Amino acid sequence: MGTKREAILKVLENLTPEELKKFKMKLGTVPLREGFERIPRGALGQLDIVDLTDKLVASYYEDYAAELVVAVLRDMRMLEEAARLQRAA
Repeated sequence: MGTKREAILKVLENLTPEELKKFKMKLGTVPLREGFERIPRGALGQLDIVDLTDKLVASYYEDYAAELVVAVLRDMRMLEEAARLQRAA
């Protein structure tokens, strides 16, 4: 079913190889809440947009992930796109 996991991947898949790479790293830039931390090192250049999404969604949950994912795209000068993510509800 995964609607956010679907909306998420539908967008992460549009991230060009350069954005995909940055996406992984730029995830370890946005500050995280207390019990939350950065994305494990070996989890960056190992997980594909699928597992990278699962790891993101699984680690941050579909709800906060989307929030985390959104702000990242926004950082990559993708304000309008991330907006489409916010509609994934």
